[PDB]
Amino acid sequence: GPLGSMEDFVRQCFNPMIVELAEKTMKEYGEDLKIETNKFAAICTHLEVCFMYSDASKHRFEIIEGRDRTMAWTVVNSICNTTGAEKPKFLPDLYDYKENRFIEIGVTRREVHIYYLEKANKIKSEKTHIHIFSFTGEEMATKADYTLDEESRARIKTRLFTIRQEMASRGLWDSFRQSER
Ligand SMILES: O=C(O)/C(O)=C/C(=O)C1(Cc2ccc(Cl)cc2)CCN(Cc2ccccc2)CC1
Ligand SMILES: [Mn+2]
Ligand SMILES: [Mn+2]
Repeated sequence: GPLGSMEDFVRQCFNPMIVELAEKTMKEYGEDLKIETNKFAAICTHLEVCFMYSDASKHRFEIIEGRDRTMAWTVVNSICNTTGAEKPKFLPDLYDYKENRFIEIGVTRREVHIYYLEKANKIKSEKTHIHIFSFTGEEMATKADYTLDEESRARIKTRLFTIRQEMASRGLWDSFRQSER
């Protein structure tokens, strides 16, 4: 069985805007994508989940992820000052104008409950809502409030399953799955 290149997979299967944003994220944080290829794929995946989440209800969410860090904080600060929402310690992924809170989206190859608990421990912010997706279709969310309806979330999970499946088809999944953290 031939083993493909992860960089090849990423460029072939993600939208080039997502790829470009992922590249900029890596360069901004001092990482070489040509070595950290699995991480590159993870960043693309996470970005795409954030975009899909926002697109599940247009005009409802402000996107924070994918912006350069300074701009991301500028947007967070502006939202806080405008809405009175409390300022988070760490950069979140979205702001929910409807439920009036920031959202952290996690995408993991690990056990969802543990991943959730780790994120919730690190945020140190009872404000930011946490929503975790795994590639296995499992999910976990703050207060068992999943924000979006089953169909939107099904769309996200299906995309994740498709990614995992294409990766396994190229022999990329075994390494990707265990390179996390
Ligand atoms: O873990 C996430 O899903 C995620 O969005 C993390 C982040 O946005 C970082 C912000 C952050 C958010 C939450 C937590 Cl618990 C710790 C850090 C900022 C640099 N960011 C780069 C980055 C963005 C997305 C995916 C991986 C890395 C990482 C730290
Ligand atoms: Mn983020
Ligand atoms: Mn996130």
